[PDB]
Formats: sequence, structure tokens, C-alpha cells
Amino acid sequence: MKGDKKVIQHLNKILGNELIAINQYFLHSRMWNDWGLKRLGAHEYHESIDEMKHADKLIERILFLEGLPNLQDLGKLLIGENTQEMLQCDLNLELKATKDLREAIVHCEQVHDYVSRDLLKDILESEEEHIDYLETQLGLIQKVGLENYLQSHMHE
Amino acid sequence: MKGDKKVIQHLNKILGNELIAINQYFLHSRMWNDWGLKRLGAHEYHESIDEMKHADKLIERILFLEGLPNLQDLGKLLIGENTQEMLQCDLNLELKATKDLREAIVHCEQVHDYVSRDLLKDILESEEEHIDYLETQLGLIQKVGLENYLQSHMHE
Amino acid sequence: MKGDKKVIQHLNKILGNELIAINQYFLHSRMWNDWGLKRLGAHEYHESIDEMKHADKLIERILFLEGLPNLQDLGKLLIGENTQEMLQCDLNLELKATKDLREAIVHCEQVHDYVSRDLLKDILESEEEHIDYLETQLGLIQKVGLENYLQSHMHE
Amino acid sequence: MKGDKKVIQHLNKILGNELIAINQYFLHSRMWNDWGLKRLGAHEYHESIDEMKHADKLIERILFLEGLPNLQDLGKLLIGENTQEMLQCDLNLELKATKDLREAIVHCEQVHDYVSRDLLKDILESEEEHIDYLETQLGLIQKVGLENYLQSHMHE
Amino acid sequence: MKGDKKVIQHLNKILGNELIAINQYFLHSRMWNDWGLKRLGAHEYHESIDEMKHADKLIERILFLEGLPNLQDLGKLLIGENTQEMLQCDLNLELKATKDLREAIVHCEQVHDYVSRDLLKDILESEEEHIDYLETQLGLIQKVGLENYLQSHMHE
Amino acid sequence: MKGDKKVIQHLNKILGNELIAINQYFLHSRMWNDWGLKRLGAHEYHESIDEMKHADKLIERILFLEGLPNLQDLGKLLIGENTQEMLQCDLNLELKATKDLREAIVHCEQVHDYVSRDLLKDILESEEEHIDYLETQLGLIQKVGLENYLQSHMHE
Amino acid sequence: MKGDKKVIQHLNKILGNELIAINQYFLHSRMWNDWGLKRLGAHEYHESIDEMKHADKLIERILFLEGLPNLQDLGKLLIGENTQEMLQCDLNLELKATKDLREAIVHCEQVHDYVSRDLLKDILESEEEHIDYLETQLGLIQKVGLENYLQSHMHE
Ligand code: HEM
Ligand code: HEM
Ligand code: HEM
Ligand code: HEM
Ligand SMILES: [K+]
Ligand SMILES: [K+]
Repeated sequence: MKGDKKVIQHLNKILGNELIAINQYFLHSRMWNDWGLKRLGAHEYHESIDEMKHADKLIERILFLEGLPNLQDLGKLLIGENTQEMLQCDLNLELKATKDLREAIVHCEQVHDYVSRDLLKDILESEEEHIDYLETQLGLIQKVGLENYLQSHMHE
Repeated sequence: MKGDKKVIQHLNKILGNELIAINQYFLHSRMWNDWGLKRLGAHEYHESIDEMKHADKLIERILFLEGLPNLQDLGKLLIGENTQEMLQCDLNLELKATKDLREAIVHCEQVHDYVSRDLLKDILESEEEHIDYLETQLGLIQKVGLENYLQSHMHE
Repeated sequence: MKGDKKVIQHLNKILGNELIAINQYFLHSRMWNDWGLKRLGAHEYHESIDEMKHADKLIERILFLEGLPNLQDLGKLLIGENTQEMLQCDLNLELKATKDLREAIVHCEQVHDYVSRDLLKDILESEEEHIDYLETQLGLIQKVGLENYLQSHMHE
Repeated sequence: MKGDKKVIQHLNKILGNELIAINQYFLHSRMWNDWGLKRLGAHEYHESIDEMKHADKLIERILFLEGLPNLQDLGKLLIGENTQEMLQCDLNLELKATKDLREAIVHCEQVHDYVSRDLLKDILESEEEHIDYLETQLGLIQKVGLENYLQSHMHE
Repeated sequence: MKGDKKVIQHLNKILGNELIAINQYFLHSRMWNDWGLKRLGAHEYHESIDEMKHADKLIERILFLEGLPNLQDLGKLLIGENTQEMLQCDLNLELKATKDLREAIVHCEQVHDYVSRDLLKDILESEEEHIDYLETQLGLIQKVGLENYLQSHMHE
Repeated sequence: MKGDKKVIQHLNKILGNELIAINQYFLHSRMWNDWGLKRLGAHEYHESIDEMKHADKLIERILFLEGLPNLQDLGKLLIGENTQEMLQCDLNLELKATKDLREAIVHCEQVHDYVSRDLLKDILESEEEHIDYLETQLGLIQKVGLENYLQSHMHE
Repeated sequence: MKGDKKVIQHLNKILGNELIAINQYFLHSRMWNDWGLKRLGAHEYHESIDEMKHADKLIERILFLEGLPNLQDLGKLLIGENTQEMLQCDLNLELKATKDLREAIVHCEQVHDYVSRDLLKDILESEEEHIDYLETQLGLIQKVGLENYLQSHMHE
């Protein structure tokens, strides 16, 4: 079904953000696992999987709309060097992701692509839930102290 | 455990090949699904998952050896425009992957990193299994005809 | 709960499209079954049942909004004479149906009938899935040949 | 129990034919699997297993009759280069085998070795069933065409 | 996948050793069963089956590497005339097999056919397990006496 | 089966290292249990058992190769007196152990004892898993602080 | 709980005896397994395990009493070269062990370490059970002859 060219451009932009997130979260997961912070590693692994599922749906939607999914262009991964930085890197990424999702939803609405809008809204709900998690972790580091926070994330 | 710097470079190079293949096979899978060739789409999805698992193991090995996994530098995806082309693109990628695997194994052997060698040998066994599958599909297209071959791959 | 009069008019227009689709898809189903193409016959039956469920929900919404559902005025059935024509007739109907659905959503949004919009978005998702199915069938006819395509739809 | 010398010679000749068939069918099975014709590959594997079981019983009978089973002399394997040739190679071998079985049964009857006769009759029944299969496959190649015939033997 | 021509020659040489062992061990098994030494007969049967499985894997590897498996050129079976000779004939055969396996692995390693090497290594582990069994049996014949050793192998 | 004399000397050297590790880990386990650090105690017990299993396989291999396993010449145990030193003592022992394993594998490869090499490779994989655990634990003490680290290991 | 210094020295002497017995019984077990005498191998393995469990209770008691368990000094292993010698070597060790256990119990009684006495009495009961087994095996060899005795210990 021939989709709107600019919708497909927006879907490829969102897809690009998801492809960054997949790799960034997966590396952060395996870094936390390497450091013995297995609760963080497991949670971050599930974040990466969730972004994979979003990327899948975007690819499927782009192809149904007769566009070409772009899995070639990979933007800048924000890789931290310690737990505080890694969480903030994920948070910085997610805030760019939600800006772009809101702009894509506007455009879907204007060309009456209400199904693509509904998909993007679902992805946006998932990204805001990730923001909630991240902001909460950063707040907990302040409330319990960094050593306690990390200790609490050693064991699953 | 401090690894050989050149081993780590080889492992990042293999990881780079797996990252290409993850994206190429995943896109090929969703294209075949979109065209109604669901048996191909499902098979190619499982190939993409297999590459994801190899990438995971490579990432974990690099970190254990105190290297920096490189998920940033994505190489060229070989995307076909029809089934015959897509299969040949996968095969071309696999032949490059196995050449690089052999060179990495040689080096691991020379520096006595026998555990990295064992990992890469397992990955090489998986890639040769993919080559077998790909060569066989191309052969079947010649034996049964393209139209029959595609017909046989419509339904799961 | 007294609804917007033009919303009710749009809902009755969507219902009119669903009532055409029920009969067209049911007759095509039974034609394919009579011809021994039982996989087409069964899939088309399920498409007709889906339209019946949509019509049900539209009738219920119209009555809740204190309008009069119009089940009396049946528009033109597009009945094919062979498989390719029947599929294209279904696709022509669906493209008209999605056009009307989008115009109805616009009007729901403008007068703040957000629940009617949500119902119509869900129906639109179902109709786009049928379009995907129909487009894929027509494409498969070109990839495997009509004779193979019909062969693959003889048996459930 | 001391058997007739010529009966034992016949049994060793039948054994020699089965030993050829084991290897021929096993190699054909693995050729078909390598080509992705897994249904032919699996069926031919079962034909090879059936010949293994006959060879076992012949070896046991020879040893009971105080003869020396000959597993050393292996006659000529008829290996085809395509599916039609492999099937005909199997058939030609089976037609020789049943001729030799009939001559061995004649001699068993003459010297009153009714138990060896019964064994050979059971083996002959298996070989005629294999002939039925082979002639049927070659007939189906003619009825449905080679491309369809091979298509129908891709998947188990 | 086109393999190294000398690798393929080594694989056919290993395959030829497996084919001798299949026949030698099967015949020894059935001789022991005929003599009422059913525990030896059963264990020897399972040795033959294991060699059949190795032969299968070699045939498959050879075909994947685009060589022609040789099931035609059967070398010399070493058939004993009593239990002590049969075991020693098996051991003599296994010691030649392991020599040939080691030389094949050397070459696989030199030309980087690491998957063929892995297969050969697995086969060599099975062959060394058989050597262990055979050497132990000959030691037991000394330690318990021939009469007791045979008595211990009458019943399963 | 007569083994290479120097291979057997390497195997006895690896055995000696496992024999040290069995006792060191078992004592460290029981010290941690006595101190109320039961999670360390249990994990360290499982490390000792794994070393026991490696020593068993080494003894079995040495005897098969017709060597004399040396369980008499116990080398120096590295017994720590607090948690951090105990972990570092285990790490120091493992680093010596993997150095010896690599030298033994080199020699196995040179004399073509590929089964001994495969055994030592499996043992090296286990010791590298232990190194990974140990390095992770020492890193955790730095990240969460010694008092929290110990706290987290009081309870199973 | 600070224990009597000479009690602790006795406990370490008993521990030393158990440590010799662990290795001596484990090697004898694996020697019998290598020779095909698996019932002897299995029983001697279970004797080695029993001594391992005694050593564990002695290590735990010494630590509780605030002594230092000595796992470093290994006394002389009495390794036999044939079954009779191996059993007698085990018996000679056990008789030295029970002599040392009796002197240890005398001293525990004198200084009122009744709990250590109870542990040593339990170990003494196990060692006297092992002496029973060993004396009985040596007696059976005399009654049934070594060849029959070994025959009866081939299969588990
Ligand atoms: C560095 C790149 C990637 C890595 C390391 C990775 C890793 C993984 C792993 C380990 C799994 C679990 C496999 C299993 O055990 O079953 C998985 C699942 C999955 N991946 Fe990826 N992946 C990557 C990229 C992608 C991309 C780019 C996509 C899609 C565009 C994707 C789509 C999926 C899906 C759909 C699943 C299954 C999720 C489910 O459980 O439903 N992955 N991935
Ligand atoms: C040509 C006109 C129609 C035909 C031939 C037809 C046929 C059928 C058939 C054969 C079934 C399955 C019943 C069963 O076996 O249990 C069914 C179910 C149903 N029909 Fe129709 N129908 C028609 C029109 C309609 C209309 C106009 C509506 C609503 C406005 C409707 C609503 C439904 C509903 C709600 C179901 C139950 C579906 C479910 O939940 O499984 N049908 N119809
Ligand atoms: C090229 C030579 C041969 C090959 C590749 C081969 C291969 C095989 C394989 C793969 C199996 C199934 C094993 C399993 O997974 O359980 C099998 C079974 C068997 N083979 Fe062979 N074989 C060969 C020769 C022989 C010969 C020469 C004999 C007898 C003289 C024989 C007797 C049997 C028997 C009795 C079975 C078990 C059948 C059953 O399931 O009852 N085979 N063979
Ligand atoms: C030559 C040195 C040793 C060898 C080869 C050895 C071997 C073994 C083996 C093979 C097992 C069974 C493991 C399994 O499959 O789960 C085991 C268990 C065990 N070992 Fe050792 N071991 C040795 C020394 C020791 C020592 C020195 C101690 C204590 C100081 C010890 C304490 C234990 C314990 C407590 C068990 C568990 C027994 C049970 O409850 O089942 N072992 N050993
Ligand atoms: K705390
Ligand atoms: K006896």
C-alpha cells in the first residue's frame, strides 16, 4: 500500500534511533554483566530486546508502505565508562528518541496515517517507561548512595 | 584477563561481520514475509537470531579480555532486490565471514588463546552450516525452477 | 448519549461499506469453495466474518449515540469472475473503505468524539491488514505463476 | 548345523548384493540430502537400513550353517549423477538382486533347506516392494514432470 | 563449498578405514552371538554402529566440500578365529585408524579447514575410546583367565 | 595406549596444579563458612569440586596413556587470611594454572595428541571462567566497598 | 571457641591421615577402572568419598576451635601394583589411622573435649567399617581365588 514519502522518512528516522539504542543498551548490559552488576545487566538486556521488537515493527510497517527500511546508517552510540554515565547516556538517547517520535506522530496525523500513528504511540509509551526507569535509578543513586545502589544491583 | 591486543582486533572484526549479517538477514526476512514467502522469511529470521547470539558471545569475550567491543562501525549491507539476489548476497557475505574467521583462528592459535579459538571455531561451524543452506537453495532454484522454488516457500 | 449528527452519518457510511464487504467476501468465499480452492474459500470466509464483527460494533455505537443504523441501503457488490478479478475487486473495495474511514476519523477528532475515533482506528487497522493480504496475493500470482498460486490454495 | 555347501554359496552371493545396495542407497540418500531433496534422502536412508537388516539375517544364517560370511568382496556400486539416474541405478540393482534370489530359492527347495528358502522369500518380498517404489517414482517423474517431482521431494 | 582437494583425499581415506571397521566389527559381533558369547556380540554390534555413524558424518562432510565419497574400495578385513584374535584384530585396525586420523588432522590444520579438523578430532576421541575398551579386554583375559572372561560374556 | 612421555609429564604437572587448587579452595570455602560468609563459602566449595572433577579426568587420561599419576607431590597452597587476599590467592593460582595449560597444549599439538589437547582445552575454559569470577569479585569490592561486598555474601 | 592446643594437633594429625587416604583410594579406584574392574573401582571411589567427608568435618571442627587446618603436608601414599597389594596398602593405612584415632580420643577425654571425641568416635566407626571390608576382600581372594574374585568385580 503506497505510503506517504515523509511518513516513511519519519519511520526510518525512528528506526535509526532504535538501532542506536539496541547496540548501546546491549553493550551496556554486557559491561554491567562483566562488572558483576547482574541485575543491571539483565534489566538493560531486556531494554535492548524491547528496542529490537520496536525496530522489527518499524521495518514491517515501512515495507508494507512500500518504502525501503534503512538499517545501514547507524548514528552515534553513547557509551558510558561507569554506571552513572551509562544511565545518563541511555537517558540522553531516550529524550532524543521521544522528541523524534512526537514529531513523527504529528506528521502521521496530518496525512491521516492513523495506523502508523498508533504504532508510534505504542513505541512512545515504551520509551517513556524507559525514561521513568532511568530517572528513578539516577534518583536512587542520590538517595541510597552509589555503593549501596551498585550493591543492590549485583544479584538477580 | 588481559588479552592479546591483536586477538581483540580480530574478535572486533568478526563482531563487525556478525553485525552486518544481523541487519542484512533481518531485513531479508521481513522482505520475504512482506512478499508472502513466509517459509523463507522464518528461516532467514532464525539466521539473523543465530548471528545475534554469536555477536553476544563475541562481545562477552572481548570484555573478559579487557577490550572495547566496537558496535559503532557498521559495514556495507548487501541487500538483494529479489529472492535469487538476496540468497547470493547472503552467500557472498558468508564467504567473507569465513575467510575472516579462519584468519582469526590462525592468530589465536599462534598466541595460545585457545579459548577464543574454540569460540571462533564454533561460530565458523555455524557459518559453514549457513553456506550449506544457501548453496542448496541456489541449487534447488536450478532443479525445480524459480516459480516452484518460490511456491514451496510461501507457507510455513 | 446524544452523538454528533455528522459523526452518525459517517458511522452509517462506514457500516454501509462493511455491509457490502460482508456479502462480497462471503460470495467470493463460496465461489472459491465451489471451485475446489478451499484455502482461498476459508480465508475469504474469515474476512467476511471480520467485516460482520465490525458492522456489529458500528451498529452498537450508532445506537449508543442515539442514531438509526441503516442496514437497508446496500451499495454495489464487486463480484469477480475468476481468482485474479475477485482479489482485485476485494482490493478496490478496501481502498474505498479506508478512504472513508480516514475522513470519518478526521470528523470525529474535530468534534471531540474520541471513542468513535478509537473504534474507527481499530477497524482501519483490520482493513489495512486485509489490504496487505490482498496485495501480497496479487504479488504472489506474479512470482509463482497463476497455476502454482491456485495449486497452493486448493487444500486448507 | 552343517548346511549345504551350494546353499551357503547362494547365501553369500545374496549377501554380496545386499552389501552393494547398502552402500549405493546410503550414498544416494546423502547425495539427495546435500541437494536439499530431503524426502528422497530420508526414504533412501530407510531403504539402506532395510538392506542392512537383510545382510544381518543372511550373515546369521550362514554362521548357523557353519559357513564363512563374505563381507570382503564388494561388487560394483551404481552411483547416478542426477535423481532420475539414481532411481534407475537402484532399480537395475534390485532387478539383478531378485533374479539371484529366485535362483537361490530354487536350490534351497531342491536340497530341502526350507528355512533358508523362507528367509530368502521374505527378503524377496522386501526387494519387490522396493521395485514397486522405484518404478512408481520413475512413473511419477513422467506424470508430473521432473521439476514438480523434485519439488515434491524437497521437504519431509 | 569447494574444499581443499587433499583434505577430501584424507577424508575418503578415513572413510575407507571406517568402512573396513563396520564390516569387521559386524562380522565379529555375529560370530560371537553364534558362539553364545552374547555380551561380546552386543558390545561389538554397538562398535559397528558407532563406525556407521562416523562413516555417515564423513560422507556428509565430503559431499558438502564437493568431493565424491568413495564407498567402493573396501580394504582388508582382519577377521579373527577366536576371541583373543578378534579383539587383537580390532585393536590392530584401530591403531592404523588413529595413525591416519592424526595425519588428516595435521593437514586440515595446515590449510585452515578447522571444521573438518573438529569432526576428525571427535572421531579420534571415539576411536581412542574403542582402543581403551580393546586393551582393557585383553588385560582382563590375562587377569581373570580366558575361561572366566568368556564365561562373563555369555549372558547379556 | 602408549603415550608421549613428555605429554604425560605435562599432564602430571596440570594434575599437580589441580591438586593444589582443590585443597586451597576447599579450605577457603570452609574459612568463609566459619566466618558467616556462606555465599562465598558455597561458591568456593563448588570451585573446589570442579577442580576435583578435572583432577579425575587427568588421572584417567594419564592411566590410559600408561603413565603413573602423581598424587604425592603437593605444591604450595596460597591460603589467604581475609576475603580480599583469599580471592587474590585464588586468582594468582589460576594465572599460574593457565600458563601451564597453554604450554601443555602446545606440546600436545606438536606430538599430535589431539585428544589430550581437547581435554586440556576444556579444563582451560573452566579455569578462565574461574578467573572471570575472581576478577569480577575483586572489581566488586572496589565498586561497592568491602563492607557491602561481605554483607552481600553472608546469606545464600 | 578456643580449643585445646594438643586436641587441635591431634585433629590435624587425623586430617593428615584422611588426606593420604583420599588420594590413595582415589588413585586405586581409577587404576581398577582402567583395568576393567569397575565394581572394585566404584567401591574404592566410595571409600575415597567417605574420607573426603571425614576431612571436611575435621577441617570444620579445627576452624571452630580457632586452629589452622593443615592441608599442605601430605604423608606417604601407599600405592599398590596389583589388587592384593592395593587392598593390603589400604588396610595398612587404615590400621595406622585407627591407632591415631584412639590416641586422639584418649586426649579429648582427658581435657573434656567431648564433642571432638564424639566426632572422632564416628570417624573411627567408619574406619573400622573400612577395615571390615578390606579384611573380607582379602579373605574372599583366598576362598574363591584371585581370578574368580576379579571376575566378580568386572561389572558394577
Ligand atoms: C548488536 C545487534 C544485536 C544483538 C547483539 C542482538 C542480540 C539478541 C539476542 C541475544 C536475542 C535473544 C536470542 C534468543 O536467545 O532467542 C535477540 C532477540 C531478538 N532480536 Fe536481536 N540483537 C541485535 C540486533 C537486532 C536487530 C537490529 C533487530 C531487528 C531489526 C533484532 C530483532 C530481534 C528480535 C525480534 C528478537 C526476538 C525477541 C523476542 O524474544 O521476541 N535484533 N537479539
Ligand atoms: C450475506 C449475509 C450474511 C451471511 C451469509 C452470514 C453468514 C454467517 C455465518 C455462516 C456465520 C457463522 C455462524 C456460525 O456457524 O456460528 C456468521 C457469524 C456472524 N455474523 Fe454473519 N452473515 C451475514 C450477514 C451478517 C451481518 C449483516 C451481520 C451484522 C451486521 C453479521 C454478524 C455476524 C456475527 C457477529 C457473527 C458471529 C461471529 C463470531 O463472533 O464468530 N452477519 N455469519
Ligand atoms: C557404508 C556402510 C554403512 C553405513 C554408512 C551405515 C549407516 C548406518 C546408520 C547411520 C544406522 C543407524 C544408526 C543409529 O543412529 O542408530 C545404521 C543402522 C544399522 N546398520 Fe548400518 N551402515 C553401514 C553398513 C552396515 C552393514 C555392512 C551392516 C550389516 C552387515 C549394517 C547393519 C546395520 C543394522 C542392523 C542397523 C540397525 C537397524 C535397526 O534399526 O534395526 N550396516 N547403519
Ligand atoms: C585427589 C584429590 C581429590 C579428588 C580427585 C576428588 C574427587 C572428587 C569427586 C570426583 C567428587 C564427586 C564430584 C561430583 O561428581 O559431584 C568429589 C566430591 C567431594 N569431595 Fe573430593 N576429591 C579430592 C579431594 C578432596 C578433598 C581434599 C576434600 C576435602 C578436604 C574433598 C571433599 C569432597 C566433598 C565434601 C565432596 C562431596 C561428597 C558428597 O557429599 O557427595 N575432596 N571429590
Ligand atoms: K548496605
Ligand atoms: K568362575
